[PDB]
Amino acid sequence: KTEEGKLVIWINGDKGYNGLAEVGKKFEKDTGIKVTVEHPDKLEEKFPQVAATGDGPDIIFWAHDRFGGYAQSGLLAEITPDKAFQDKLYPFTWDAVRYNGKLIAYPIAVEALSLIYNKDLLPNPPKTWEEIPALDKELKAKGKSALMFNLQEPYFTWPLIAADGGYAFKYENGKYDIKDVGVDNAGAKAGLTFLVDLIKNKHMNADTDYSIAEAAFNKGETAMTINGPWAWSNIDTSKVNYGVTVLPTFKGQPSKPFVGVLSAGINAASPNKELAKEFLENYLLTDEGLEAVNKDKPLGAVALKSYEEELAKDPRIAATMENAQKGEIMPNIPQMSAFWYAVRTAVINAASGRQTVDEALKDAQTRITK
Repeated sequence: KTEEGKLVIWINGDKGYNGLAEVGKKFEKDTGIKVTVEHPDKLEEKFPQVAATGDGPDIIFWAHDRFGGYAQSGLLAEITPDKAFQDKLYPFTWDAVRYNGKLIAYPIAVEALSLIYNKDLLPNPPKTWEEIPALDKELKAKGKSALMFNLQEPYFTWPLIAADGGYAFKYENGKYDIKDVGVDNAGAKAGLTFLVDLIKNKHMNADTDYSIAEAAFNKGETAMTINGPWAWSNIDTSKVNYGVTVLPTFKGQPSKPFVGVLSAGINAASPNKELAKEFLENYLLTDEGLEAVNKDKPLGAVALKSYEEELAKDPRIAATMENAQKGEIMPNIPQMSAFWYAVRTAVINAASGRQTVDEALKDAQTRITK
């Protein structure tokens, strides 16, 4: 047999020392556990680098996107096939970090987006953004707008442009692969087109940055935004009284949200599965593990179906999962850089009138895929 008396856990959430340390203590008091939790910046690069020299006892917790990649070439130990293990979780939060009858980790955070309504000093529309011209027109009359938010990001802005019908990659049983890229479709155009309409007459310019746009809502002269447990985890002074709703409609379709799985997997190759497999299985599946973290946790996030229910208590998660599953999960290849650069260029290509967006970006597909 192989028994030890140490437990290392890597997490980049900034918390969970009381519960993680308190639990392992319990394992120690019975006969063999000492758990440590580190929260560095290179955690991801460090982990695979340390993993390779001589780390051993020590797990890693971070988004699935790079864990996907690292999983392929980086340093994740693609767990083996089980029955009740995968059969005991739910289809959405576990499907985010799931491969063709495979999976290299457990998720613990759902990134998504919901509609928030301003009450006290902000009257919102019933179902269409189309009201902006009208409702914003009224705001203009004084000095404000109905809706304020970012001004150049994918994930969220991407989702809208996705409304009509431009998906990222083509997911087909196997994988998007590469030769099927349908982002730059009539819907991406049509979608960004309606966006261009907004900026075309009211917004006019489009240099409001994340930090600057942040300042805009900071003063609070807008009566509506679309956000969720992903871009704004630590909500700012945005009127205590606010509603929490599902995203709105657009050209007969819902915006495509980017899917986020914050998950801690067991190494690349196989790190003492006996100790980690039992505790994780016997504690994480307890209100002590799952809920001790949760308390440490902030608000939006995840950690196993049962705890999904307890955690679900908050209106955030329910919406967070609803969108997380009905959207696009970041691929699993290094080519993603080709798009971010192409779409950001193309986007800027459409906003200044010097264009060649369809082509620059379309051809981009040709390049990124060929």
